[PDB]
Amino acid sequence: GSAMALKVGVVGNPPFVFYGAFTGISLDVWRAVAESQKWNSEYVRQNSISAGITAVAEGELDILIGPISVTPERAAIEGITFTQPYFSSGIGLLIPGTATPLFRSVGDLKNKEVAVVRDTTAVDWANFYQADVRETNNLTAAITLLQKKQVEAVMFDRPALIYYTRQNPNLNLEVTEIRVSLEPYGFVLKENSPLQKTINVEMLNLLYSRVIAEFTERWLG
Amino acid sequence: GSAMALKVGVVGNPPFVFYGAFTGISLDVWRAVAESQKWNSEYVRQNSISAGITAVAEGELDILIGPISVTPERAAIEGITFTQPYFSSGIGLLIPGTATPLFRSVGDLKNKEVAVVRDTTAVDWANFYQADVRETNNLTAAITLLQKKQVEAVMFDRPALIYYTRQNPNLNLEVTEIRVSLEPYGFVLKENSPLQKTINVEMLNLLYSRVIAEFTERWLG
Repeated sequence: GSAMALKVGVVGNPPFVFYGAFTGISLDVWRAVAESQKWNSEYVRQNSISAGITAVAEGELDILIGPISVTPERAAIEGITFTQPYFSSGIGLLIPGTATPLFRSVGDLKNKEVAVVRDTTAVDWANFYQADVRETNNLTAAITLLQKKQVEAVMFDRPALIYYTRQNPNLNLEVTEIRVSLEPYGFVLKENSPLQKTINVEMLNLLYSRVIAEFTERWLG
Repeated sequence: GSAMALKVGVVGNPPFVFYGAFTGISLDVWRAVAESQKWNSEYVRQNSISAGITAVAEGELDILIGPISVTPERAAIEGITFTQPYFSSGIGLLIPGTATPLFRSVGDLKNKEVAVVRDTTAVDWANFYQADVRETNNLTAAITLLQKKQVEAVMFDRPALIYYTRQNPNLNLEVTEIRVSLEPYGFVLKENSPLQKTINVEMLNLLYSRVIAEFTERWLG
């Protein structure tokens, strides 16, 4: 098909997004959607979720894909609209195997030196839980602070932290059972986009057909 | 406030919707949304979910509230758009306390005389699971078939079935651990509605603030 390609912004971390060129759960979902409609895509990596959302609002992008949590603040941004969510996630905590007795409740976060990545929901949750927030540029930098000793824990999306531990069992780090919060992931479109209904219906088909569960099982099961 | 009232269609069963005049979890969510914006509401009971959705599409209603599952088929209807979901539900099974060993998997549904309510997702799921589908007009009629002996089980939204058993412990009926499916509930607006962003942001605020969990605890906790 010679039809104009949709400008697809991409942001996120494994197992939802990997950079080579672009793979992961989020990419498998989007591609399934694109293929069902015989759409062409032009992928553009985004610096951050906010940068990507602004790009959709300013018409620079047609859609922003990735593990983008649907929050009140993000949904309030002018010019955009979230698709129906396709994954139920949760914010978790990565700690040294010895810190386990210390992290058993969100109440325990108060006063703890917790590392967070800038422009993620964890910043707000960590601040809200009165932790000693240490803002970093990326997940790797946040974990490098833990690997060192500057922080007692890293707050970030739970699936991403679990994936990381599974690539580094040598570290003996642990993702607590603590769920700081539950957040659904969705994609972002321009408000009143003529693609919205088509995208929603397709994502819902993949959701109900267990296709998305299969994608998740590939990188997490 | 003297502002024109929004036409709010209402459909659903307890504990999400009760008819006096209109109460339940869905009503507590909508009212919280309306109050935060100082909106006036005119409630209109709808015959069925489909009838209500068509009414929103035809501009007869501004919004359809209730335990409305976001499905591919419903999202595909022209002229409407679902809000972000506010509750994660699941389709369940109500059976006689003795039928328990018989209903332990969706595979067991095949060939079983299962009662379903017309215009509910259970019809499709029951058909899909190759059950002996017995279509009824309402949940009460479906349960009256079970109470009798014409059916071996009733397939319907799990929270509603649990609520029913809790009002009738004398019956000794049981809601199996079987989850036929998982379905999110949302409200329905006219596509490209100027109220969409405001409603989404508010519903998300109530969701993240645990306010909706509190409403649910009132009628289920």
